[PDB]
Amino acid sequence: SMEQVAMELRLTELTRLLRSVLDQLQDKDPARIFAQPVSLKEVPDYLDHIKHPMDFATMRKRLEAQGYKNLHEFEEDFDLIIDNCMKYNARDTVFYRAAVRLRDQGGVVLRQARREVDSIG
Repeated sequence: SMEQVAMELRLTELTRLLRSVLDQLQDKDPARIFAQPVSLKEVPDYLDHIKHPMDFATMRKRLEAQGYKNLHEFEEDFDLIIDNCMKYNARDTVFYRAAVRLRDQGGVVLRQARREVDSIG
């Protein structure tokens, strides 16, 4: 149908905007601490601690398959990155501190993303 096409064009455009959001959030991680999945070879107990691992490469795969239907779903995944780290790692670690800074800096990007998603529809 023509309606299915219109819906698909909207999804494509959301995917465009979320790709720009993702790039901006990932720039707030210049140490690349959140770039890839935590290695189960190097942290063999990780899944005993963290039930839903997440990272920027995994988000990118979902994004490029157009697997985010709305901004809420994308934000859920970004929040998993932060929250998983702040639980597994102690306050006095470079990892925890990186997550706090990513959360704080990302907030600004996400605030305007929500306005743009609503505004453009």
